[PDB]
Amino acid sequence: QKITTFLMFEGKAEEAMNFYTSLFDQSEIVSISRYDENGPGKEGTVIHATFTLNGQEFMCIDSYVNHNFTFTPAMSLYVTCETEEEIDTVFHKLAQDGAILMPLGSYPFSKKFGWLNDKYGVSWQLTLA
Amino acid sequence: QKITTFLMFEGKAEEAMNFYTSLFDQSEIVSISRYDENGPGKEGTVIHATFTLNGQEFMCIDSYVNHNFTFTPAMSLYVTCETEEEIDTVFHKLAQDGAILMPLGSYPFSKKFGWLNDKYGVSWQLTLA
Repeated sequence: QKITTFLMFEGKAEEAMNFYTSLFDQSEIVSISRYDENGPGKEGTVIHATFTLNGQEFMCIDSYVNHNFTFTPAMSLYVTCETEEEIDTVFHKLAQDGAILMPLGSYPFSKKFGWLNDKYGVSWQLTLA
Repeated sequence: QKITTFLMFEGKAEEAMNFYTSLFDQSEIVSISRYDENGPGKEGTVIHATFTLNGQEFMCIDSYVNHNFTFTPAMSLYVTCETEEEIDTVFHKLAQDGAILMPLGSYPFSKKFGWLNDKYGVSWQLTLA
């Protein structure tokens, strides 16, 4: 994999990864290293982790620096789902304590599409193929 | 491809795509549709486009709405390069009218690594494998 999408959290990487890998088939945590007692990040937070979503590798970290930005909808994860059941289930899960940008439903451009930010602020688009 | 990384620009999608697909082997524009005279986006801007970077599909659009956000470093594109020549060349190209976050060089964690935002604001990390 030459280009890997890389998510920078500020304390929630591990929780987020555990959540994401539960949503899709063939998704697992590959590797994870966590800060010990002497930092520079807070103890137990992610130094670096690699995980797959449906076989595709993603990376994340917990930043040891607080930044003045976070995730925006300008770079989003576009998910193509095989079935109505899958899109309904994944959307509802990702929507929990999230923010809806376009509610899941029918649009001129799509039989079934939605757009949200999840509870971590990560932007997801979901469509039925 | 179940999960596709999706970039939302405000007028520069096509230029950006042409730029990105020039930087890596086996990268091309797959499909592109552009707004005609009656919008809702400005004429000639991208309705939707799909392109590959080293075989991996990416999507982009030119948003027909101006947003109060853009790209941030919270979601970045992590590139693993095979050779010093490749990393030197791609970094220098992406740095043009960009912003350096970590200059390209040696670090405790890597023989050769850098982190920047390109001229469009898209955040890229580059490392030598």
